[PDB]
Amino acid sequence: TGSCAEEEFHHYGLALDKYTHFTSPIRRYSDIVVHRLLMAAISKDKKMEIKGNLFSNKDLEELCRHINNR
RNA sequence: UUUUUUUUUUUUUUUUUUUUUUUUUUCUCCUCUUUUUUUUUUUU
Repeated sequence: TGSCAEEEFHHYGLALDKYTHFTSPIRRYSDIVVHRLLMAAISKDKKMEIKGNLFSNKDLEELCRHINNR
């Protein structure tokens, strides 16, 4: 995300401007990330706090390079 | 009518000890051919 510029956020091949998967938390790894984050969002938009951190910049970039490799 | 004598199975028992798997060679060695390397996408 905000580790890069807007121009690097698009999904030109499909004419979208943002595209990921969320339909497979089981056979992949970015999807469990997306699960944790979406559920953190539905649980945080109540004005409380989600104890226990989620990620950090370097962690996310090493995970995404690992997933590209795999 | 034929008496008397010529030994036998070596003696001994009431001595201390503080190590340790194995064990000892063999040299340098020409990998052949459409490629940059493909890549989104969706159904597990």
